[PDB]
Amino acid sequence: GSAKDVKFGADARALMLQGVDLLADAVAVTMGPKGRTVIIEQSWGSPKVTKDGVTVAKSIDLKDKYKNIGAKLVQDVANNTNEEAGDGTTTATVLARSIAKEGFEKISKGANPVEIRRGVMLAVDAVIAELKKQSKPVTTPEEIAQVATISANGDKEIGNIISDAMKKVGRKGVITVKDGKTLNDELEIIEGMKFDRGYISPYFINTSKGQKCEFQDAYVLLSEKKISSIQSIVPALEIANAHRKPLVIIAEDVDGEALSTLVLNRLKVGLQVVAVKAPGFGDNRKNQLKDMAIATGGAVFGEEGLTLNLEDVQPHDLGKVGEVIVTKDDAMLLKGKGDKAQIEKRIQEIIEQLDVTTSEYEKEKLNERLAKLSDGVAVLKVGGTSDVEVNEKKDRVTDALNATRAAVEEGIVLGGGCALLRCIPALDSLTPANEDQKIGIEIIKRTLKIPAMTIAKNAGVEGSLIVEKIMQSSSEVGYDAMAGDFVNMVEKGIIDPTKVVRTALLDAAGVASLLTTAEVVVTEIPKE
Amino acid sequence: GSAKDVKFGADARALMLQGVDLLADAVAVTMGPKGRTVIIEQSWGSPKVTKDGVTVAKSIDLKDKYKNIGAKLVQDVANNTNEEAGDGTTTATVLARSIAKEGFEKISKGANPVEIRRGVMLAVDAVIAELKKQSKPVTTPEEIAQVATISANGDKEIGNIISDAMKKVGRKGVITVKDGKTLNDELEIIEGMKFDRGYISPYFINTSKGQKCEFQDAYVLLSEKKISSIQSIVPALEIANAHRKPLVIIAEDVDGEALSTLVLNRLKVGLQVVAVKAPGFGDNRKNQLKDMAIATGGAVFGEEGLTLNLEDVQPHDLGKVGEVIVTKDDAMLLKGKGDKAQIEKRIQEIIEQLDVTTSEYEKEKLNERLAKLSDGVAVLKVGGTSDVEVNEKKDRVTDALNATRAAVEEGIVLGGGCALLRCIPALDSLTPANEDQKIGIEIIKRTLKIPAMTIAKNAGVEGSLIVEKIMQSSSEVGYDAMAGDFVNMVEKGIIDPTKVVRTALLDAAGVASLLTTAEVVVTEIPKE
Amino acid sequence: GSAKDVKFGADARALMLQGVDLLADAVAVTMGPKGRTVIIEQSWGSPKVTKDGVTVAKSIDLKDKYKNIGAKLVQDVANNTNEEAGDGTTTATVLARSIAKEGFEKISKGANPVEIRRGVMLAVDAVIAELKKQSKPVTTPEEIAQVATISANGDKEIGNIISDAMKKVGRKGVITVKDGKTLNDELEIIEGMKFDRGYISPYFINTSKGQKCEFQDAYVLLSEKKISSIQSIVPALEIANAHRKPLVIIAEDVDGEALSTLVLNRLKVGLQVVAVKAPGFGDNRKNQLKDMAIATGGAVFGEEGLTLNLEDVQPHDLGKVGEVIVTKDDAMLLKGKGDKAQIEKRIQEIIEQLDVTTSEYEKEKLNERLAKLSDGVAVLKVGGTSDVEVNEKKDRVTDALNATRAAVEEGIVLGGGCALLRCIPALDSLTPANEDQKIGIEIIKRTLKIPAMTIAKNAGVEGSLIVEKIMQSSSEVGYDAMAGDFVNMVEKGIIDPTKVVRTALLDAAGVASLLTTAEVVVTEIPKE
Ligand SMILES: Nc1ncnc2c1ncn2[C@@H]1O[C@H](COP(=O)(O)OP(=O)(O)O)[C@@H](O)[C@H]1O
Ligand SMILES: Nc1ncnc2c1ncn2[C@@H]1O[C@H](COP(=O)(O)OP(=O)(O)O)[C@@H](O)[C@H]1O
Ligand SMILES: Nc1ncnc2c1ncn2[C@@H]1O[C@H](COP(=O)(O)OP(=O)(O)O)[C@@H](O)[C@H]1O
Ligand code: BEF
Ligand code: BEF
Ligand code: BEF
Ligand SMILES: [K+]
Ligand SMILES: [K+]
Ligand SMILES: [K+]
Ligand SMILES: [Mg+2]
Ligand SMILES: [Mg+2]
Ligand SMILES: [Mg+2]
Repeated sequence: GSAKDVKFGADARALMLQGVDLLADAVAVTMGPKGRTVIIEQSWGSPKVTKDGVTVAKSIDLKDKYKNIGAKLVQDVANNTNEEAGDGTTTATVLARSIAKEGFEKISKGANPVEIRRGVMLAVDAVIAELKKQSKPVTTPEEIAQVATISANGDKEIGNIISDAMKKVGRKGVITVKDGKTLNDELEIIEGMKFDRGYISPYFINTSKGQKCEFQDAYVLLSEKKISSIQSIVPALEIANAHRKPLVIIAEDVDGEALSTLVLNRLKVGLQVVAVKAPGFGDNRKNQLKDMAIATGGAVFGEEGLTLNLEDVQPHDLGKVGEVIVTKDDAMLLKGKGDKAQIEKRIQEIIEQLDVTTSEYEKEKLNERLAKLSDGVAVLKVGGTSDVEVNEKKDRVTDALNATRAAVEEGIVLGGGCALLRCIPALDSLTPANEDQKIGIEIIKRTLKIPAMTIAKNAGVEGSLIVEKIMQSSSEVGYDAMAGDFVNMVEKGIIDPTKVVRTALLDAAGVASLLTTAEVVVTEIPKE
Repeated sequence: GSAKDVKFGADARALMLQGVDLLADAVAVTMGPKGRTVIIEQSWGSPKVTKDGVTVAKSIDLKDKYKNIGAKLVQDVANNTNEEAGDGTTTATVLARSIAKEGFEKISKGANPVEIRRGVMLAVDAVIAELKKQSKPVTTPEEIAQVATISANGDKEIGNIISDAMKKVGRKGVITVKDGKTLNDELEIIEGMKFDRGYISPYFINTSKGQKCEFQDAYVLLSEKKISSIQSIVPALEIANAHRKPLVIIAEDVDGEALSTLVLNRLKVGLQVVAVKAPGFGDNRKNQLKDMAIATGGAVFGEEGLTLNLEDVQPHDLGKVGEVIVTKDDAMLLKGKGDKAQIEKRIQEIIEQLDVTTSEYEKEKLNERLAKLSDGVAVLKVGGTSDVEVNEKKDRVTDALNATRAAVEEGIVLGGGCALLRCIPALDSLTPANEDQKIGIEIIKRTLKIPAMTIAKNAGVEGSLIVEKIMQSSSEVGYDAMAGDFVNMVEKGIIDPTKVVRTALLDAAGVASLLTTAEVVVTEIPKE
Repeated sequence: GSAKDVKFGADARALMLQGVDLLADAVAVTMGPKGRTVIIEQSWGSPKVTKDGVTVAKSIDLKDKYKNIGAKLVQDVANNTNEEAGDGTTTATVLARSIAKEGFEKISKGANPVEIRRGVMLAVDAVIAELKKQSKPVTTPEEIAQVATISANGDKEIGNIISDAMKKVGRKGVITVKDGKTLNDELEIIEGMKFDRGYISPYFINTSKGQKCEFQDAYVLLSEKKISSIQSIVPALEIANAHRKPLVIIAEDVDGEALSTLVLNRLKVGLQVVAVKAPGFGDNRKNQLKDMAIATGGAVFGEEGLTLNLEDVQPHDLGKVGEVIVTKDDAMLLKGKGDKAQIEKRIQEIIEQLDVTTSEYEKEKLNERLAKLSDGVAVLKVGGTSDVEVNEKKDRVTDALNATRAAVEEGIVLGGGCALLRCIPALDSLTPANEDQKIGIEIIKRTLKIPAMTIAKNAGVEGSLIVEKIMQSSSEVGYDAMAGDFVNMVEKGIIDPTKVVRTALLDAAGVASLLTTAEVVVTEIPKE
């Protein structure tokens, strides 16, 4: 339907190389402890000052169609590396550019690009095997702090904050990051169960400070359906008054009749009672209701399974909470007097439901519920002066969290790009099946030095000399670019998650090797 | 999706410097007592003649994308300074331009911009600590008048007006500014409770002048619900007639039946009675109703809590007001015979609700209600001939109010920019961790002289010589630019709110240091 | 969002001065008795030939943004002068141009424009005080005729017409101006009460000429509600027939049943009765109904206050009118037999409601009702041949009316611009606080000669020489430009309202002084 432009041979390869080098030159200035930032113009408001590889990559589009194709492929590399590992986007970008450039000149009339790509994949598999062999697990929280600091552009405070959060909530807890209105970063831990549903009427407040409702050793009644009937809520009030204990009513909604009854009773006779809307809007609402039922110890009234009617409420059907506070925006429950066996079984059920399928939203909810049941969640308020600074620090903190999670899951290797450098001798033991596989192995061997050279170059020193000295040094000595000297990497804490390195290398090679097999390019003619 | 233009290194930095210099040159002519005004064309009507830094900054947009980026960053600086402190926008703008300019040449191949930024923040923290140490609190109203006069471009009348308003309403009262139709500024004080709800029917007027309804020692009946039934209003009239006292009915609305009853009775038997709509349209209506119930002393009929029906009204359920007037637009209640303990408890509840959360609208309503309860509010009618003069004087008056509030909250320091100048020796005691931190400290030290130099330059004298003489002077002697001589600031009343200075410096540094770390710029190609 | 063009220093000032000079040169040719007219093209129909300063000013817009800014400021001057005083728009325009031009060259590197503006305002205040001191009140109608003649471009007929109208309706009566279909101006006076509501059915006509309904000593029944029921109108007819007197039914509408009854009775038995719709469409309808009830003497049936039902009508509930005529378009009531005390009290109430607030419409209605009650209303039919001539004469007549009202309210001073000239010695007694205030005082002193110079220049003589001779003349001798010779102003009747002069000077100085403080001008780039 649309007329096309077709380009053959070396011209199209040169145009793709131009586009790829432009994108990777823009990205590569954000690599290493001495890397600089990139300012991307935002059409609506203030420009974004960022040091993230994938953010810079995704914001670059070129007018020329062939350079646009190269840019799109590099963007695919960066996006895959970001979505799989969460870090090492610039490393993947520079590796992709290096592989593409090295493979482009190796293409000749007699060369076989497909076999070159096969050899490249074979060499990458060997390098990944060596990386897995030479990695070591993470044991002490000091290594966690070191990994977080390295991934956060050498910020000690962020590393300490993340290490403290992981110590307090567990190495596989739920940690979230959001902007803070203050100057310095803050960490808060939410324990027990707390949901963003406040009290309905401003008449249950019985506190001097905070204008909240605080109860200790309180009854809890959970209703899956709404509360409107007089006889649907009176017997619970009778039980609470007879036992002389405060009562909480958590439901979808308390209707006007029951609201009037509760408010009138609390104002006249001083009956300690409060009402809270049920968190969640779908099946998650029912799951959370069952979760607080198990945690406090009781039953859900109005469930489709048993249909426990509210009229036949019993004193043993009400949960016991050690301390509950509810304010205008959210309510929390602490010290639920529930049996530990049922809580453990519910936790096992949640972890089992975490391992049946994925929907990009159900895993998050399951993790949230599990954290609320076991150890609570952690929230990081990222401080700053203006919006751009806060956004940049937030991106750095998210990168640090992703890298720390990867290091926990898989382990650590030498930082600074030396982990790939130590894998070069592993490539000397490979036997290519033919000349093209030899070419691919040589391409990967040459590419393995790219991250260290780029890191050294951003520091202002000659990358090749630093790489050569690293190779001629011991099996552990590496180069500290921030200090600018040859030091002990593991002692100085310059370490990287092995998952990030292997993922970046794998994705970059997988895309670049396929890219280097092109001979003919068809593009849409730029009519507009 | 949109093709981009990518610029590397010094060219993009030069373009940002051009944009920042243009915006800050436009803004900086509005600095000091001898600064001049800027005319901004308005698309709809008359142009705006303004001397406000943020107003000039936000109205400047540039065609070139990189100059636009620099302008947007400086606009962010000015906007943050305006929203946080309310004054010192031009100071923040000139500081931001100076920091960006000084940091741009310091960027080199071997320089580390991130460490330079870290050193800049360290130096700014030290300067802020010194500023906090050397500030002093505000004690006498004379200092309030001096601060208001300085912030209002040396206008004695505005300073005296603001000082009188704060004396008669309290240093933390509710003072608002609105345009006046006369030539000179006026100050009006509203005491007691007064809301913009006039009488419904023009038949309760019983005054010779003003065509209002005037009562003394009057009963007050407050109904949250509408008044329509005959039986819902008759017993209150019976109580009023038996006690032979005037009666006010404040409610959402008095319906036609009850209006007919009240009006016809008042016309026939001369029953002193008036009807007023309840102020507020949401929960604020209920809060205000409860507030006047506590102030006058009584109860709200029809509340959802107790549901005090109007049929069972008692003589002790009606509030007593010493003197109440109501006219076509608003009604005023004075001398409510309410118990002081309940009023104090309500005030405590208001101030507690002021300190739970923020919504940018609830704080204003809470402050309004608290002022109506305790001391009333003040309104400043800014006079003038045309609209442009009134707008300019209104901007100056708002700046004076913001500066006076900041001075009350935090304290005062030497004016004329010497407060930052005296902090230069504090920077000599800082030890940089490396060379880049030393560069950042030097940048901040050089930037600290910018406000005084700009103020002197706008006066027509050489800024550098004046700054040098100030540094070589005593620890207190400063330069009066309006008089143009070296004098005593604290004696002459040239003082500045320390909050304004510290906020402007902090925001300007925080944005400019981040800006000076750019190496690559991606902008949208100007297709249209 | 929109790219801006920013101009600094002398260039922007020069462009704004160019725009101001263009607009004021266009306006200033319409000044003095020998001034000429300006033709403004109307997009829809015939062009407007006008001699009004504000009409010429408001119709001028310039393509260049800076010249447009200057034109907008001069338009603000002219509009404020027109809306406040009603005359002296050209004087204000020329004063504004002179002040802006004089202040623009006084701006230098060392000058302080704000202090110059302060000195200008001080000098203007002194001049206004002198003008108020030297003015004299208006006592005789001859001065009224002189003022109207001077303000109407020296037209004796218009002055005599306005003087006669003010003699016959009072110096503060209601006089309106509307176009006439004849050649010469006419003055019509409406006495008593007359409203534009004619008889409904063409069956009550009982006159030989005019096809109206003429009655003497007639009963009047006023109903706020509609008349539809048979029993709602029969008893009034019984009373009228028993007393054998004509009857008028003034109501919102006489519906089909009652209208048919009235028509049938009047046609068969010759019952003298007529029906008229109530004037007004809102609360004004009720106010007018009450006013006719008070003037005639009676009550309004169906009012929401007392609800006087029409069934219980009494002979003392019907007003008595000496003569009532009603035609196809309007009805007139004369010689209402109402008690003078109630009429006086209603008049006092109307003047009191005139002094509570303003809504730009309610004052007009109150004045109309007061005039209808007390003395009547005057209407001026402005005659002419074509539409343009009628519009020009209408503009001149409105200017004369505004000037005469101002002279009545405040007083008169010497005309021809000598009133400002005599105020120059008052400026010699002012002591400036500094050099800039001295410059402002000199600017005002130089500007004070502009109106007389412009008036002389339009006459074809040298303005400077005429002004100089005026200054060296006596304290009363002035220059008649129309006669072109030096005479006695008060004897020759060349006088001006002091309010017009002071308002024009104040507004022009206030806007121009603010304009002369600009250093930077920011405009929107002309994209389209
Ligand atoms: N002080 C240091 N000395 C040497 N290498 C470092 C130092 N700090 C960080 N690095 C290395 O630099 C890399 C950080 O690059 P980064 O900007 O995170 O790019 P990416 O996000 O693509 O990993 C890490 O792989 C780390 O090994
Ligand atoms: N008479 C004076 N002599 C010396 N300095 C002054 C004088 N009046 C004001 N200043 C200084 O000038 C500054 C006023 O600048 P301003 O136009 O308010 O800019 P901003 O609104 O950004 O503070 C204040 O910081 C004050 O210290
Ligand atoms: N015969 C005359 N001799 C001298 N001055 C006159 C004469 N007639 C009018 N003037 C002066 O000319 C002015 C009239 O100008 P006009 O066209 O009304 O401009 P504006 O509408 O701005 O007042 C008046 O101020 C009056 O004093
Ligand atoms: F470039 Be990654 F996001 F650290
Ligand atoms: F520049 Be600020 F608003 F005084
Ligand atoms: F110019 Be004015 F309307 F006489
Ligand atoms: K990066
Ligand atoms: K300013
Ligand atoms: K004119
Ligand atoms: Mg990283
Ligand atoms: Mg200020
Ligand atoms: Mg005139």
